[PDB]
Formats: sequence, structure tokens, C-alpha cells
Amino acid sequence: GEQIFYWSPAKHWRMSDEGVVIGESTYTGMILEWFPEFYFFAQTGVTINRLLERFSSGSEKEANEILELLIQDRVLVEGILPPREVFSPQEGLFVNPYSEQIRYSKEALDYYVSEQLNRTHAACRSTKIQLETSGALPDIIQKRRSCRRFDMKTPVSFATFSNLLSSLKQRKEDKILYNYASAGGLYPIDVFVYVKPRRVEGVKAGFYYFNPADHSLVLVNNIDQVIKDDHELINQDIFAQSAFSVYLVYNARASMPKYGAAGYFYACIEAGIITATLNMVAEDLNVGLCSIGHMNFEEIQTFLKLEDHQVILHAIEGGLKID
Amino acid sequence: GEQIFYWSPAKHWRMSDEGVVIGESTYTGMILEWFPEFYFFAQTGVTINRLLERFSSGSEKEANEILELLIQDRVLVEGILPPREVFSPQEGLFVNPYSEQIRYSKEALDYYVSEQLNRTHAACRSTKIQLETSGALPDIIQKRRSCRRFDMKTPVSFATFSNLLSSLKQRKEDKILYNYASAGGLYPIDVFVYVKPRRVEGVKAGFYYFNPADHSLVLVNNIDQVIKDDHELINQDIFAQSAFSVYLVYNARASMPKYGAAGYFYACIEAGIITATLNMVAEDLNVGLCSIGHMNFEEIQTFLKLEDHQVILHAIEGGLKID
Ligand SMILES: Cc1cc2nc3c(=O)[nH]c(=O)nc-3n(C[C@H](O)[C@H](O)[C@H](O)COP(=O)(O)O)c2cc1C
Ligand SMILES: Cc1cc2nc3c(=O)[nH]c(=O)nc-3n(C[C@H](O)[C@H](O)[C@H](O)COP(=O)(O)O)c2cc1C
Repeated sequence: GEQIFYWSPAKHWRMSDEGVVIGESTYTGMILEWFPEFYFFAQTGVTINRLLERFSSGSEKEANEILELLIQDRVLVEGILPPREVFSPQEGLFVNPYSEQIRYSKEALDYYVSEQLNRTHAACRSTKIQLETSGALPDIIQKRRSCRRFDMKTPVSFATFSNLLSSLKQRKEDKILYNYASAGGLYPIDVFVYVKPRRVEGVKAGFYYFNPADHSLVLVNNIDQVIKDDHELINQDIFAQSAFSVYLVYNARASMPKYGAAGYFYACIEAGIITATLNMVAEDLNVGLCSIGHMNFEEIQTFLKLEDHQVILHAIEGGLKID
Repeated sequence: GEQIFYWSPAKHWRMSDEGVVIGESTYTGMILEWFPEFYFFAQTGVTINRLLERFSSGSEKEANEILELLIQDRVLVEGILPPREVFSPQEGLFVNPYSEQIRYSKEALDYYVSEQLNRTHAACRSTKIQLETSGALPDIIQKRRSCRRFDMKTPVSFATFSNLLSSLKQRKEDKILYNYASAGGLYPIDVFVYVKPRRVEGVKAGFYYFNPADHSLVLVNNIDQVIKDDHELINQDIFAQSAFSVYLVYNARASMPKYGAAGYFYACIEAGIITATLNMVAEDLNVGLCSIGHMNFEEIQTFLKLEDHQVILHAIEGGLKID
């Protein structure tokens, strides 16, 4: 019925001359009298009305204004946090020995990378075992690259697309089995796909939920579409060229009832497993993929009609390779 | 020189009749007068001496006792949190609609699983696209299973072991390349291996750092060993039989200088990619693997001589398959 909000675990606070600092923002007005009790109260799970009844005492317009802002600013949340918010506090614990100019200079960055690729563990002793370089590895593994340019004219055949997604399907064989591992065998990653118009034979544009039990796509949304402004600038041409987008979504209901918060962590690992498994079948079918770290997931989540117990973990752009 | 402690982002607090509640524990004595200022002060990064100078005012033995306990209880920490602590607060946000008896009953669990494997997205419309089941998938992918019984007599040949780990090595080819994807191409997962005595041809028992630039093992620790009590009960026979253990470690210094906290999240995905990539080469070489979700990583971290900027993400047991 009514929405229940919690104090975000990712948000810590502090008093100021200016007001109450929560996260990276300072807040003003009534809220200064509300603390510390407001922090204690909000951790228990409370509605907006119960917050007003407990703290309003004065302009009820002025109180809704600061609550509206704590929801806007994600200090009060309705469900599990998406991964960006889960991890954000770790910035405050990592002491960075490099200069911030790594992020602003392709020349400073090119240097940081070559240094990290030649790193070694500090606690190493002066003994070594040189392994044999000779051995032969599967070509689907060794030739896989991050593909950022696709054939924008030839449609992905329905067979190729079907074959790609059968890597993620179920197999009934004395017991249900997948082609990839999963903590508890709970397989709590919901898989969704956005297909661009005319780019996949047999699949109208839209957002679809991949059902691994049927090996089917089930329509979710044909009204909205993904655009380039939903992508970080560095990725917009990748998206422009891609034929489809895969979205890996954690269903907390498929995991936390058994593993608690550790299941969310396990689902982040499982997201990698799925990406790697897909990326190998792709190379077999001369499909290219590119992982996307970040995107306007706030919008995608709304297009996919996700619930409080579902969050987007990862995204992948795909399509036929040129030539 | 001196150690600098931060208030753990994973820890929230509350006042009580009994005392100050921090995390799932209530604390007593001097600490009740120290709040709220102690919370504000500790977020900035402070030494033990500066804490004493600012709050002692009284029994300095009684103050070291509560600080010793806040460090023991991980309320005050020296670096990035390991994944279990990163995620733990999410339990407080997930509203569980199932009974807790899922965790205590193999019959309640067997039922929760079959229900989650037949789940569907709630926002689905009544349209479907049935994909072709026909397509053929690589056998290294389709036949891969979680292997929990190994040949404990035949040693993994040095060639097989070398070939397995070349999936994780670098390749100089106009530019440095790996066989698997990584955000920013920073490859911030340090790979370590524990080898049991007599179980891998050419590799003495011990902990080793895998250097992907040389394709070498570099000794870290031959004194300590992993034992069964370092494993969850459910996994102890898996470990007992395995020939070696792989540990995937996030080097925050190889990632956060560029991506901030998001690089830690990306490294959790990358851990999956690595596990899947390894698990495919393994199947090619008739090596079995099993992922381990949890283990006494507090001990392993010490055996690997990790620094504040390194945390263990995942573990894998491996060895030759029976017959
Ligand atoms: C992140 C992760 C953690 C896992 N942890 C464990 C574990 O602690 N113990 C275990 O026996 N298996 C573990 N597994 C293996 C799964 O139980 C297994 O993948 C699942 O039962 C499906 O079986 P399959 O690999 O044979 O398809 C783990 C898998 C993943 C992806
Ligand atoms: C978690 C993750 C996120 C990624 N995000 C992006 C991205 O946002 N943009 C991009 O161009 N590439 C992205 N990539 C691809 C990497 O940049 C790529 O794997 C790396 O440069 C190594 O190249 P290779 O795949 O050709 O070996 C991502 C990879 C991973 C594993």
C-alpha cells in the first residue's frame, strides 16, 4: 500500500556550522532539529506519514520539501541499493598514491596502465617457477576481443541469435542444468534484451525478458527505446552500431532468502560468468560483444519495469562483426 | 608509520537504554559519552593516539579496551572492506517474503529452488518469441560441471597446469592482451594459487603469486598451509580432495585510481569472467573445478601477505577428474 523507506546504508552524516551533512551534501532548515533522532528512526523502516507525524511540528509544506529531497538524493530508499551505491563508500577508505591526473590525461593514463600491467605482489620471495607457454588454448577464447564496430545493415539471423541465447537457457536432464555455474544453483540473474529495429531477424524492436525455462523472449516494453544519451559519452558510438543490448539483472528474491547479502555479491560474480560464457558462444558464431560498465540504469530499470528486488548489474552491446 | 582507522561504512549506530548499538552489538561504558562526536571524528581517518587524546579523559586502560574491541568488531578499519562487509547492509533493505526455514530444511530449500528456476518477470505481456533450440554449442561449455571429487593420486602434469594458467597470462602482440575482458583493460585481479604437496608435477606445496607478465609462479609462503577448518563445513571434503586452490584478489591500486569505487564493482564482475574462462580451459584439459563462495579469507589473506589495498573476492578448488 504505502511506501516504506530506509536510511541508505551508503549514507553517513556529520554536523556542520551550515547544517547536517549527509553524503556529499549539506542540508538546512527544520532538519537540523530532527537529528540525531531522524537517523535512528529512519533505519527501522518508516513511511512518509510516520516521519511527518514524528517530526513535522511546524510547516508541513517545509517538511515534505526536505523529505522529497532526501528521497531524490537517495538518503531514503525503498529496496536494495544498485551496485554503484553499494560500493560508493569504499572511496573514503582507499588512500590513493597516484595523482588524480590519471583520469584527465590520456598520457598519464597510458602510463598508469603499463605500470599496473607490470605490477607484482610485494611479498614475493626470490623463487620462481616458469610455466610452459607452449600449450594450445581454444580459439573461441584466444581470439575473443571487445568488438566496438558492427555490421549495421545485415540482420542477426534468428538462428544465430537463438543459438547465442541458448548458452543461457535451461536443459531438463534428470535435473535442471545451465551451461554456467551459479552459487546455490539458484541462477538469480534475470536476463533482458533490447533489440533495435530491423537488426535481428524475427525479433521486433523492444525490451524483452529472456525466459531460460522456455528458451523464449517475452515482451516487456515496445513503447520506449534506448537512445545514445542513455550511454556514457565514450560508449555512444558503440551503442549506435550495436544490434541489441543485453542487461543482467539481479533478482534478490532468487538469492537473498538463502544467502542473505552474500547472494548479491555472488550474483556480481555470476554476472561475469554469464558475460564470459556468452562472449565465447558469440566468437563461435562471429558475433561481437562489448561490455558496458555504466549507463543510465535509472532509465533502463524503468523501461524494464523492474521491482524493488531487482537491480541492473551489467550491460552488453552485441551485433554482427564487420567483414 | 602509525595506523589510520576509519569508521566502517558498513556500520550504522543507534542509542539504547543499554548503550550504543553499532552493527549488531551494543557497547557500554565510556563510549556512551563519546557519541555522537566519536562517529563524526572517526569518519575523517584518525590514529589510535588521536582518538585517545580526544576522548580518553579518564581511565586510559578503559579507553584502549573499547577501542581494541571496535577494531576487533570491524567498526574501525584500515582499508577497503572485503566483499562480505561491503554487501552486509543490504540485508536490512530486502524484505523477504519467504520463510527463514528455507535455510534449515533440505525439503524447504529443494522447493524454493524449483520455484526460483520457474520464475518469470512480473511485467511481462502476453507475447512470446520462441527461440530455436537446435543450435550446437561448444562442448567445453555444455559439458562443464562443478567437480567435487578429484583424482588424489595422479599429479596434475606440469604441462596441464601450465596450460590451464596460460588462460590468465599476458600476450605481447603490438599491445599487451589477455584472453578475457577487463574494465579499462587494467586487469586488477591478482591471481594466487595454493598447491598441495605432491599433487602438481613440478610445483612444491605452498602459496604462489601468478605473474601474468612472465607466465610464472612466484613463491609467497611455503611455511603455512590451508586446512579443512579454513573451509565451510559443506566444502571441506571438496578441499580435502583438490590438488590446488585458486584465489582471486582485487588490487584496488590497479583500478580505483581510475574508476573509484566502481572499479571494485567491476573487479567483482571480472572475477566471474576469470572463473568462467578458467573453467572452460579446464574442461578442455580434463581438469575439474569448483567455485567456493566463502572460506576463512581472514586467514588466507594473512598467508598471502596481502596489503590494505588487496582483498580476496573468490576461490576455486581444482584437480584432475576421476576416471
Ligand atoms: C560465486 C559462486 C560460489 C559458489 N560456491 C560454492 C560453494 O561454496 N560450494 C559448492 O559446493 N559449490 C559452489 N558453487 C558451485 C555451484 O553450487 C554450482 O555451479 C551449481 O550447483 C550448478 O552446478 P553446475 O556447475 O554443475 O552446473 C559456486 C558457484 C558460484 C558461481
Ligand atoms: C566490467 C566491464 C566493463 C566494461 N566496460 C566497458 C565500457 O564501458 N566501455 C568500453 O568501451 N569497454 C568496456 N569494457 C571492455 C574493456 O575495455 C576490454 O575488455 C579491455 O580493453 C580489454 O580488451 P579485449 O576485450 O579486447 O581484450 C568492459 C569490460 C568489463 C569486464
